[PDB]
Parts: sequence; structure tokens; C-alpha cells
Amino acid sequence: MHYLDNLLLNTDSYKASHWLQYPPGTDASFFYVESRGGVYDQTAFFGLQSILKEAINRPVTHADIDDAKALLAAHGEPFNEAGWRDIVDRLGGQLPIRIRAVPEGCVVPTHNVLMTIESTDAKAFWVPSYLETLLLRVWYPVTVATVSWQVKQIVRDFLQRTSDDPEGQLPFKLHDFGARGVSSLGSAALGGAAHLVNFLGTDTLSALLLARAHYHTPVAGYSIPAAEHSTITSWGREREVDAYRNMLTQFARPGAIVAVVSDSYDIYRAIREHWGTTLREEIIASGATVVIRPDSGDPVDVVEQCLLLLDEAFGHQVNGKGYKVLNHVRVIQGDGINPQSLRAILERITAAGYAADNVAFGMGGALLQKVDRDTQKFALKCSAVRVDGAWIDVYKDPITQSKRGRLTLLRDRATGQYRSALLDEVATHAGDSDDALVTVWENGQMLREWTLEQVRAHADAARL
Amino acid sequence: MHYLDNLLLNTDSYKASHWLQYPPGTDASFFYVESRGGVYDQTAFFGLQSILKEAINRPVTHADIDDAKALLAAHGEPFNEAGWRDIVDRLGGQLPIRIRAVPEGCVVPTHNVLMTIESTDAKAFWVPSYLETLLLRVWYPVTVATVSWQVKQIVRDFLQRTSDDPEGQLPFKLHDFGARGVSSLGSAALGGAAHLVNFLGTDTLSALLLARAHYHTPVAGYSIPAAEHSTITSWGREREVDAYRNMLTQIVAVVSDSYDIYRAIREHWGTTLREEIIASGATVVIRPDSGDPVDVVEQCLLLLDEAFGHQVNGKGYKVLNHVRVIQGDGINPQSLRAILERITAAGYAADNVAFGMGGALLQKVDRDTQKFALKCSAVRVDGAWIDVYKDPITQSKRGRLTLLRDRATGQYRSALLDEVATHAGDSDDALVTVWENGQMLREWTLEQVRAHADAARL
Ligand SMILES: NC(=O)c1cccnc1
Ligand SMILES: NC(=O)c1cccnc1
Repeated sequence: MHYLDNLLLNTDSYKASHWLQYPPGTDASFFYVESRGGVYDQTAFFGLQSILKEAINRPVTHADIDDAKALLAAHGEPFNEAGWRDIVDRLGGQLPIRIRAVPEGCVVPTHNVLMTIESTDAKAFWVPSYLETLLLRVWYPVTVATVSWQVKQIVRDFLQRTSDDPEGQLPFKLHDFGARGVSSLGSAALGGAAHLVNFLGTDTLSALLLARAHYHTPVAGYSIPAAEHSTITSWGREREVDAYRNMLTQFARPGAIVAVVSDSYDIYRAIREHWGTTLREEIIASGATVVIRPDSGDPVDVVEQCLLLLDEAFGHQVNGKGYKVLNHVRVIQGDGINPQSLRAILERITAAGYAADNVAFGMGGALLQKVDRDTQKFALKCSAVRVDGAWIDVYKDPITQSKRGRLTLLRDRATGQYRSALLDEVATHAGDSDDALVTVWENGQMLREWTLEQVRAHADAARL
Repeated sequence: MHYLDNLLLNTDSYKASHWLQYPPGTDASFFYVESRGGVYDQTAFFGLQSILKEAINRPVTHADIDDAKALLAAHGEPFNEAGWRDIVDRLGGQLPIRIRAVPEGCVVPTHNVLMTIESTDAKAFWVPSYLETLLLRVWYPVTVATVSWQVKQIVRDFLQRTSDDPEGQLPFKLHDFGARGVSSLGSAALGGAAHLVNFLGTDTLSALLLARAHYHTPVAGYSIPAAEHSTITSWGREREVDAYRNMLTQIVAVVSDSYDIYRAIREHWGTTLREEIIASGATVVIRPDSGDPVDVVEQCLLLLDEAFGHQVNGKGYKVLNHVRVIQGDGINPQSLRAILERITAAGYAADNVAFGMGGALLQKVDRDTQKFALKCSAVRVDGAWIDVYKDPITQSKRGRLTLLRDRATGQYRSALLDEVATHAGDSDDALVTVWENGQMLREWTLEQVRAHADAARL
């Protein structure tokens, strides 16, 4: 909200003093971003466009400088008032930087240049380092998009093995439940949008708002009516069956999908005791698909048990791949879901002869919150600075060979393989490779911009 | 920003469908929040005030309803357009709910009522569950405040054992470095403020902005200038000395290693620098950036002792002259305790060292850390209140609830509202009404929150 609308204070304190630490005669700087490794060997790049639209949404003003000067002096940090006033008076408050990035949605192996940031003004050379804090938080949507993309490859493998329509089923198989389990509204919106790079299903309404505001997508994803277990219990134990019947009355129509939550024990009770007969009849009669969500028991075992019991209650058809597809009902597991338990569910139910069509997964905190900057070892590093007119390589260690100088990313035309390279190598390899970065932002203006459908196309084409 | 400024869409999709799911005759609902366990046995309550000011900052409007109606229909959810229009037309867009909470900064054992949410209008009885999503995210400031408070008790223990001024040293002992390692600007601001419940030092400027806007505190915390990876061996590696010593020109923080202090002792380029450090007279804070966290702190201390000497304090522990060490890598409750155990066994006061945490403080927490839950405990149907619960025994909390504090001992317990009157001689109702029907009632400064947190002990 309004209280955070000062770019000059959107940084680590010690970076305010940073411009005093450069050698004399410095007049340019050059930084890049990469994943240095971590959980996965490749990352889906996403979220920079939102960060730039939201964190740099207007020119810097003299009022911003007044406010920052007062706060930083009371807080304990030096502040380059004169440098920022020059940016406001001479450059219209527009940040003198150029940002290039790989198109959002592309999946890039680790240890590769994902973005670069370069100063465009000799006197205000220090601006890139000032933005390190807000830019480096691109680790978050990158890492969430990556986790969701890795899960998609797992689900896709099993649908390719067991489903007659793998790519028609896939977009609905991982549903975001994480809005209550993430650390803030802004994180829900941006993290939720990172999941929508890969899937259509979300309960995180905030992600629809961000996709609509920042990625030109009015309705980025979908959901269905679903029961809350507490409101079921509030009918009392004697009318428990009537609460589920009300769910059908309100929402079960032909072509409609509605989700019901129940503990595992009560699902077994309804499939044995004869009060479930009325329930089975109205389910069949409605023409809807009813998704059952078990919310107790071992996350893996209970799915297989639901499939076996629902099979006994509703029957199945055998599809073209030889796998069973339940009639009328499906299962979603929203508990204990992370990439490892999800795979374990898929291995277990397909070994039992059930199509992956039968099952979907809800992920909450494990999707939006249980990630950190170390997950994909995200880093923003200075690789070159210009002193007295000469560019000099900057680096910590010489060998992982270490990236230095003014860098870019290349894509091999024949193989599609990515590699990092000096800007001077784009000319010499013009026949076999193309520069894979694009200029997304320069001197206060966003240049290349994506819709979410464009991002989704890049990510969907990538495979393991 | 402005694109998230519709409260009607600050919820889980399925909540749009939820009001149709209640039994006939329902006209009230009651919810409570608690920590069901997890890493720590007690939690510092913090952050609800910020959530309420930011997420419910204005009355709901007809434009809000138009927008939510269009989006939810296209998204796939039914929408209670008539119920929301009623709230706007009849109740001025003010949510008919009452929120009660333990005063922020209080530290409460797990499995206890920390806040309650109750409907105040028979027609709009379904509003509390609609807000569960944005209210349950209070898990985050609670959990960051708790991790920070737990660290504070460890440092307090060692300062009490080894320092002449424990409570004067303590507020500077854990510094927040997490702004680049947290998932968003909003999380930086609120998680950073949660740390400032317990300490004064932060590099997270966003936290100062939040404390100023939401907790009435203009300058909630402080820092000092420091050096970097980026620029001091960017001078060249032939002239790092005059690069690190170009900020002796302007307390300050310099980034070294433990071998670098040893070399500075051995060669003459350091024998002059010891002069310049004491000829400056400023306290130099050294942050190591490599090595095992426990070993590098002890080694830096012994080496700095050789270089600068010490004084022996009233408790018999050494306090270095001119220099201090802050360890900002690899810190958590476990390794922070190990550093303190090592240096105090080596005879050094806890005054000598401070700690930094980044993502380990602001990002490496989740809703499961303290098993945070928001639960419906009662509904009113056909004029009668009934208990709501899953499993009957832990005994299991149900009904309209509150939190009590024993007057003699200060110990907390959860209870039915029935029992505040019958135990009025021995106990006080420990919740306060913080919000009702669109108005924030009880409100805290950050200094008040700090007072509650500081008084609580293990
Ligand atoms: N739609 C759901 O069933 C849901 C959403 C968010 C969290 N938990 C469950
Ligand atoms: N795709 C699904 O099965 C589902 C289930 C429950 C809630 N949202 C989606």
C-alpha cells in the first residue's frame, strides 16, 4: 500500500552507503543473475515483469528523496542526496539502467545468465547495485514456477503412460491451495501466478488479480465449488449426510464439477453402510463429476484406498491404455503433498491399474511458502565495472572459468541448448546460435512484455 | 498495489461458494485461532494489527461487488451478490464481525486461544469464514516474532552469565539481513517488523516503513555502514587494504575472514592498521564471511584478543578493546547457542559477539512451524448456539471461547466465556476487543508490543 511507495527505501540499509565504496573514476557497472545450483538442474524463469511493473511504477521524486534522507539519517546510514537529486533533475527521475532477461517461461539449466543489469549513465553508475535487493527477490517466482513445472513433468509422464488424453488432463492436476499458508498477500499473488505458468487450477484469487494487472490476462485460471469440513460438521452428526446432499443440490449439474471433503473413515462407512445409497443415487442422477477429498490418513495410502472403494461403489471403464477410469467420481489429495509424495501416489495408483486421470493434487505451503533463496541458490553478482573508461572483469574465484565481464545468454539454433557467453561472442557465433536474452527495461520504460499465455507457451514446450 | 484493492477477492476461491453450505436457520458463527504445537512451546503474538489496517482499510463498495461478481463467475465460483450488496447498503460496507486478540507482544503457550472472530449480524453470519484466508496469514508475523524471541532468550541467558550489562547489550545482538531473501516486499515489511518486536538492529528498511505506518513508531530500528563482496576487492586485489581502509575515512562494519586477521597480525601492513584503528578510536565490527560458524567466531576473538587486548569484567569474562564480531552466516537457534557455548567456555563475554540472520529468519518459516490453525468452534442455528468440533478428545476445544490469565501467577489457559465471571477473583480475561463492525478498537504502538515481549521469559 501507500506506505511502501518509495523506491529509495526498497533496499537493504547498507546499500544506501554503497556508492562511496567504488574506486575513483568509476563510471559504469554490470551485474547478472543466475541459479548456482540447488534442488533442480533447471529453472523456469518468471516474475521479473511483475517486479518491475510494481517496484518501479513511477519516476523518483524530490519528495521521495526528502523522505529517504530523513529516515536514513535517523536510522544510521549515509544517503547520496546529491546523486538522487541529479537523477530527478537531469533524468526526469527515470532510473538509468538497462535490464535484459530470458523470455519468461523459458526453462534454463542452472549456472546460466538469466538476467543482466547495466548502468546507462556515467554519473549515476551506482544505481544497479542499489536495486539488488528488490531485483534478487525474483528468486521467489522463479523458484515457485520451477517447483510447479517440475511437478508438471512428473504428472505428464504418468498421464502419457496411463491416459487417453494426457495433455487435456494435465492442466487441471495440480491445484494451488496456498493462499492461507504463504507469508503475505503480495507473495500469494506473485507465487500464485508462478504456479499458473504451468496449470489452470487455483484457489488463490490474488494470482488472478496479478495476472490480470501485470501479464495482460483477464481470467488466468479456474476453480470449482468445494466444501469446508467444518461447515459440514456444523450440521451435526445426524444430518451429516444431508450436508453432502445439500452440496449436490447447490452445485451438482450435468457438466459441473464439485468437491466434497471427508475424513477417510467416513468414506469407508458410506461405501459399506446403507445410508450411502441415497448419496450414490443423487450423485449419478446429477450428471456432475464429484471430486472426493480425503482429509485424514496417510497421504499416499488413502488415495489408493479411495480409488478401490469408489471403484466398488461406482464402477469404471477401461481406457485405451488399459487403465481403469472411475465413473462419476474423482479424488483430490490436498494433504501432505510435495513433489515426493505426489510421485509416490502416482506410482502406487498406476501400479494398481488406475489411470492418472482419476487423481489430482492440492499443494499449499509446499508450493507457495516452503521455498527460499537457497532452493535454487539464487545470486545477483557484479561481473564488470568501468574505471577511467576501461572495462575490468570482476569476480571472486577464478574457477568453478568463472563468469566475468559483460555477459549474455546464447541458444544453439540446432539443439536449443543454452550457454552463457561474452557479448563479443554473439557476432562470431551468429550462424549457429542466437542471443537468448531480450531487452525488457531501459531508462524508465518497459520494452519487451509478455502475456501469461506467451509465458505458458515457453514453459509448456520445455521438457526434461 | 491498487490491483489487490478488493477485499472481496482476498480469499480462497471456494469461500465464494461457502455461505450456501451452512445448515438452514444458521444466524451466527464463532472461530478461534491457536498454535497446535510445532518447533516451540510458546508463541509471541504479533502482526494482526498490521493485517487489519492493510487488508480492511476501507468500506466495501458497489464497485468492489461488480468486480468480484464478474471475475468469480468467469473463474467458476458462485457469488453472494445480494449478501454483499446488503452489507454495502445496510451496514455502510463495514464488516459485521468482532475480533478479539491477546495484546500483541504477549507470549502464550501453544494449544491456547490467541484470537477469536465472531459474526455480529444474523443475515451476514458467514463473513468470518470468508476472512479465514487473510486472517490465518497472521501465522507469519507470529512465527517470525517467535523465532526472534526464542533467539533473544538464548542470548539473554549467556549475557546474564557473562556480561556486566545484560539488558543493555541484548537489544543489539540479532540483526535482520533478510530483505533480499524473503518472497516479497510485503513479507519483508511485516516479517522485518516481527523481528523488531525483540531487537533494535535491522537492515530491512521496509520494516521501518511498516512500523511507522501501522504501529505508530517513526524509526523502529537502526543500523551502521558496512563493506561488501562487490567493491572492496573490485578495487583490485593489490589494494584491498586501502579499499577496506577507504571507509575509515568517513561504529562501522568491515568484512574479513579469520585468516585475514592472522595475516594482518603477521605482516607490517597490519601493524600500522592496528595503530589506525586505535588512532581512529571507532569500534570496528568484523563480519567473517567463510568458515564454520562456531570455529571462526572463537578464532577471530582469540586473534583480536592478541591484536587489541581486553579488559576483564565484573563476572570474570574478557571484553575486547576496540573490536566486536558479528556472525551473519549459518545462524539458527542451534548454531547460535553453539557459538555462545564455545566463546564463553573460552573465557569471552557474550558482549563481544552479535549475530545476523537473513532468510533463516524471514523466509525459512511456514504455517506448519507452529502448526497454526483457524477453527470454527460454534454456530447459532434457529436461535440456539451449538458446539462445533471434529474429534471429541485431545477435552477438545469448542463453544464460544476466550483466553484467561491467572492473576497470581500470570499463567494462561483457554476457557468458555461462561467462566470469566465465575473465576473473576482469580483470573482476568486476557483477550481484548481489537476490531468490531469496521472500527479498530484496541491499538498498540511498537514500544508497547516490545514491552509485552520483553517481560515474558522462558
Ligand atoms: N478449494 C479447497 O478445497 C481448498 C482451498 C484452499 C485451502 N484448502 C482447501
Ligand atoms: N481439480 C480438482 O479436482 C479440484 C478439487 C478441489 C478443488 N479444486 C479443484
